[PDB]
Amino acid sequence: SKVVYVSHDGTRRELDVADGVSLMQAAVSNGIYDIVGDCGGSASCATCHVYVNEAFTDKVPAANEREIGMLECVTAELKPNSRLCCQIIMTPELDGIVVDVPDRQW
Ligand code: FES
Repeated sequence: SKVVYVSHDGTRRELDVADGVSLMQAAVSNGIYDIVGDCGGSASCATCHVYVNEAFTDKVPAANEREIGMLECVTAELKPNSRLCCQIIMTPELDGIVVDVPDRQW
């Protein structure tokens, strides 16, 4: 799947994430996950605070109730379609997904 990561400084990094892989898995491989995953990707923290283009949020597997509670624990401003990276599974059909990462993810 074509995955685009929009950093805070504006630098964009695009990777290929295979089916069943989490945007978090491909990030650690392209040097993008340097967000110090607290739960280590076990979906138990809010360090993976990112913004998924509202166009893939209602398409990729609806975030689980564990993310909603961790989403209220983020350090930056939440968005109506705000999402995390360790609870989303990429797929070829959803290729073109745009992920927006802020300057405050803690
Ligand atoms: S990396 Fe910990 S909740 Fe996503």
